[PDB]
Amino acid sequence: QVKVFRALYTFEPRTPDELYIEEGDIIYITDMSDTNWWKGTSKGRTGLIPSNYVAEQAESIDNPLHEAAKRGNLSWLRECLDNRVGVNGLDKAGSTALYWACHGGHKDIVEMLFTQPNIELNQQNKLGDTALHAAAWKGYADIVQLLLAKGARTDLRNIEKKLAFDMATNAACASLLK
Repeated sequence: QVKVFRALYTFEPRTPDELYIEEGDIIYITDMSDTNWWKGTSKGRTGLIPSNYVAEQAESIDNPLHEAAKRGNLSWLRECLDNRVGVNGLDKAGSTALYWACHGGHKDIVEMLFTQPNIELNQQNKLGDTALHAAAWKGYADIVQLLLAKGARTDLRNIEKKLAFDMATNAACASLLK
């Protein structure tokens, strides 16, 4: 199970065996059992990283796919997927990355997520909202359209007893859902 970090400060390597990590770079580590050196991947390169650097000069990222999706960062989303972050992972509120992509109107992300094996469309979060609820609320009819074509259910109600249809903020979304 991959563990994901953001560099807080630049790491400049002392051996060719070490990665040159810059501030803000994302680090993927799978094996953290060894004492002093861990194997990680950053910027498409794999190498050894001092465990001390990761502890002192990086911050862990609990939901990297969700963050990428939420801010519409397609390059980072693809990187997450490449490093085996699960497409259907749930954050603490029971939301998927797809939910956040739709909440932000990030069609680029939705399309990329739809390339993934067995994408779950119908996850209801803590509040009972699906990605389709968020898309309807967001008001981009073309993203509603994409979700519908991919198989999104329209018969699921949130804690407020609302269907995705009930969330629609414009007639374009309303028409697609009616």
